[PDB]
Amino acid sequence: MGHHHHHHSHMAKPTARGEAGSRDERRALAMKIPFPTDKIVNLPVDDFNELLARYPLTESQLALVRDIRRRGKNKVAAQNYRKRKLETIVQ
Repeated sequence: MGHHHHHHSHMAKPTARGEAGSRDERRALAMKIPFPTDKIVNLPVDDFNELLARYPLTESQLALVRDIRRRGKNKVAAQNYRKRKLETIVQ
């Protein structure tokens, strides 16, 4: 009976990338964000609000964008950090 000799062709596509390997980058491509994480941080609240409304994002995606905005901004907050002290009782 039909001992049919099967055939398969071989292909090869080169994934030419140039990334630094940042944390938020993996967040974006996983939750499928159509705009860069750095832009989310560096843009002001005005442009940021429109940036969200312009792109087809879910409530979960928007939730991520709101966090990433803060994650990158926290690096600037490290310089703009409000210094204080809680009156600690020593022995």
